[PDB]
Amino acid sequence: WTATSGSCKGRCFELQEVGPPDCRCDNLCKSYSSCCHDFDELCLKTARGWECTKDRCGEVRNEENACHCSEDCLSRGDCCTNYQVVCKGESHWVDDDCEEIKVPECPAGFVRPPLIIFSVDGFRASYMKKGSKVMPNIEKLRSCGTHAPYMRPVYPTKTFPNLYTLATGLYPESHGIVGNSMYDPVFDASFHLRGREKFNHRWWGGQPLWITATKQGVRAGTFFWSVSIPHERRILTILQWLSLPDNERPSVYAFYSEQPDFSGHKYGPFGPEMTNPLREIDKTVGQLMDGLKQLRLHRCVNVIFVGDHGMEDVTCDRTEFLSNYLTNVDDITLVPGTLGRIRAKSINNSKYDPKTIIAALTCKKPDQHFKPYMKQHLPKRLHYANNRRIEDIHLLVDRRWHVARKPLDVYKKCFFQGDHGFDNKVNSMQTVFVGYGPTFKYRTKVPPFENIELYNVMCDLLGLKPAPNNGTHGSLNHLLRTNTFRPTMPDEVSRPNYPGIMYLQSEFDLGCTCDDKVENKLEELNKRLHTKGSTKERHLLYGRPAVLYRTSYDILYHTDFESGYSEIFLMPLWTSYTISKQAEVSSIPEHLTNCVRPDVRVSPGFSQNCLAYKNDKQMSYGFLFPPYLSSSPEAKYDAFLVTNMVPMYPAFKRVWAYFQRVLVKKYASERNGVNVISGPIFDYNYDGLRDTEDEIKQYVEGSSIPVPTHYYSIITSCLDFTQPADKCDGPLSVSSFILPHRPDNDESCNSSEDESKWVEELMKMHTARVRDIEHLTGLDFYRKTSRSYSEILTLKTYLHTYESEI
Ligand SMILES: *[C@@H]1O[C@H](CO)[C@@H](O[C@@H]2O[C@H](CO)[C@@H](O[C@@H]3O[C@H](CO[C@H]4O[C@H](CO)[C@@H](O)[C@H](O[C@H]5O[C@H](CO)[C@@H](O)[C@H](O)[C@@H]5O[C@H]5O[C@H](CO)[C@@H](O)[C@H](O)[C@@H]5O)[C@@H]4O)[C@@H](O)[C@H](O[C@H]4O[C@H](CO)[C@@H](O)[C@H](O)[C@@H]4O[C@H]4O[C@H](CO)[C@@H](O)[C@H](O)[C@@H]4O)[C@@H]3O)[C@H](O)[C@H]2NC(C)=O)[C@H](O)[C@H]1NC(C)=O
Ligand SMILES: [Ca+2]
Ligand SMILES: [Cl-]
Ligand SMILES: [K+]
Ligand code: NA
Ligand code: NA
Ligand code: NA
Ligand SMILES: [Zn+2]
Repeated sequence: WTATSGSCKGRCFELQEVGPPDCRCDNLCKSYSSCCHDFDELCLKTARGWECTKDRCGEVRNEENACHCSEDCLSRGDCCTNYQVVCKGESHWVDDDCEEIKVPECPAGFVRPPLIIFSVDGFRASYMKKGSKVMPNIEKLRSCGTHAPYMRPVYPTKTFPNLYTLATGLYPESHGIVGNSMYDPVFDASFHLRGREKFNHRWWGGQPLWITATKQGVRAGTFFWSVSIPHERRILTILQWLSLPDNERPSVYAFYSEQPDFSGHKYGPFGPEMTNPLREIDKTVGQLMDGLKQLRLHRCVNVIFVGDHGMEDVTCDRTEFLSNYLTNVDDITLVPGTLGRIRAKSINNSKYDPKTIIAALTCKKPDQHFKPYMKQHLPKRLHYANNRRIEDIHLLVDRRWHVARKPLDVYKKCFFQGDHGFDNKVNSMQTVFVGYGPTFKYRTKVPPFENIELYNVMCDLLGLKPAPNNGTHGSLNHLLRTNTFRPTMPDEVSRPNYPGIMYLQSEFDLGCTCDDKVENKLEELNKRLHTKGSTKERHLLYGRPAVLYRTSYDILYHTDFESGYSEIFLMPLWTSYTISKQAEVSSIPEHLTNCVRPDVRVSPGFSQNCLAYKNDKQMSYGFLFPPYLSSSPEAKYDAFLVTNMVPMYPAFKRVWAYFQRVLVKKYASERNGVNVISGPIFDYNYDGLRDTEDEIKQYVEGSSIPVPTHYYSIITSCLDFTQPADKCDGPLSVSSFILPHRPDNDESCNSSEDESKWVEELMKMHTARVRDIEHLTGLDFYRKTSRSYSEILTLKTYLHTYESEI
């Protein structure tokens, strides 16, 4: 109940909300159907419009007006934003040359530069260039401030998951807003765009920026605006808040625009009807900057112009229907559209089986425009699995397409020409970032980055300590003039052992054989030096990775590679090697085809054994340092050590072998040498974090050899490719992947063909950031370079996307 019989007199857009049955006057009251009777009359005045005119200059205050042009309005803080231009001969902010803002130039009583977040829905990265003629204010923010060519949203590329990621620094799987529509099975409750349940606090996890601010004594303007409040009124309210006394005035503010997303759905991303929404947005920015200028705040406030996601061309005809694949269509519930999430319609139906649903949806039609996954098999870069609200069965939908259950859904519920929600590496989904103000850099372009990074920077701008989040704090220090965050590298938790020769060949009963009993102090002194680490500077270019958890492991040196070998998991945590541009691929000799050799440095008890592989009819093995890339026939024997061996399904061996035989040499050729670090990953609970030993769900049959869920590789070289990878004086370049370790290649519909036709496509899909690998392995890479640590954090957050240029 709301007894709407109180009054909003003096309370218009009050900052502290009042609990019922007192009526509300806050900027969200409309949405709860709870405003005081006089809310519209008092708080939503429109009389005379939004702009001063020559005749209004000097006028007598008439409180009925939407904004004012009287002499007192500056002190009242409620002039129309164009007051000083019309009545005082000032220029519009957009007409003034830009001038570096080296320090905040704030009125007395401002304790810190305010932050204003200007968020625009559906603002596709390419609008900055393509719409530049009609967005002069935005273009000025962009060229004078700090900007990225694009900012990567999170998956799914929907509005609420992205706005709440902006606010929290968390992946949707952690913050809990995993789509625009959701079912939570613990609550037995549904979340929808339309309705009331979405305001229940239990949906919203983590700690959004306005709560972070408040808890640390920094006052926040309310972030949320009712759809019916006109943009001009939103701006005037923020400007009025900025005129409050010091003890009452917020330091952080947000504006939200429903455009261009609203018209983009209707007309598609580049429909001719899209020019006007882009003009109108620019005009709103203009009003803000003019109003800031009037208040002497245009060189004091930090302004962020940021989108939530882009917009793609999508029409009714481009829909895949599950009724064309499944006979059992009415026993499922589908969350439809630019992604698919499937669960059983009834938890009482015992005949429901996810495995037969997946099979019925896998590679069934020539150019099928969606791909089914169990959520734990989705590309790890999406970080989209660790939440009970995300259904076990997921469909990744091709850009430009929708998926739906039955045709009746699409014609009984063409309208739209645009939509979003696709894979967050898709170019059309990319959105914008511009920072302008004293704390941002001047005329500076920065590389694209992910929106999970912004929360940390917004905390930096306000002097706040960020709640724990998925940003890598420091990785965006290069956007900032001051207020950088200077982290220290994590401390190593486990120091390695350096074992020497401690076991005789006959102490090993592993069931392994090798044709290697073929026999010199010239080369005997040489091989001892290699085993002591004489070549380690060539193969370990950035220092050994640090182990950030408690475990027992050994460093093993070889001519061609160095490894950190886990006595607990019985395989390397990492293997590091360098392949120069000049290196040559050899084959595995015939006499060595099935060779596995005990490692005399590592006890039989801490070794894999070949018999388990023989007995395990499903599981085979591969090597982390590949025999193909051995530097010499003698060095090749090191590659067959039992300590270089890892469990691999034969289906996966196809992938791994092509990567090691073909692609590594190819990258060395193209990149002028590469350094490779490869290893296993164990994430059986799909939380994106390293499993402890007691979390492992699968072993090589009859043994304690744990089966990885994924294999990673990190491929590093010189950004200036005129220098070889092993002699690089400047910035690095990296690409990585986290390949799913799967017993079939069902994911790749063309896998019956030669590996040159499908393997690279699979690897591109499973591209990753080094940071993703860090979370998954508890390792910390790039510990010894000549680069600044912030630069290295930026490198670690880099994602190679394989999309063409924006
Ligand atoms: C991205 O960044 C985020 C933030 O840093 C990382 O997420 C953190 O990861 C931690 C490790 O997984 C996790 O720590 C756990 O917290 C438990 C208490 O957490 C509550 O309080 C915090 C603090 O306010 C709060 O944030 C949590 O909120 C979560 O849950 C609520 C309600 O469900 C949601 O509204 C909210 O959205 C959020 O959900 C997300 O996280 C949970 C897990 O907490 C997931 O289940 C969800 O799907 C969703 O993703 C909580 O309200 C604490 O109890 C845990 O401790 C248990 O486990 C440890 C293991 O070391 C053990 O030592 C303890 O004894 C304890 O075990 C006992 O309980 C077990 C489970 O019941 C049981 O099996 C045992 O037998 C024991 O009895 C643990 O410390 C931290 O909470 C989250 N934080 C957030 C915000 O998600 C994330 O990992 C980063 N991602 C990547 C890839 O890097
Ligand atoms: Ca895990
Ligand atoms: Cl959704
Ligand atoms: K086998
Ligand atoms: Na053998
Ligand atoms: Na032998
Ligand atoms: Na296949
Ligand atoms: Zn939209």
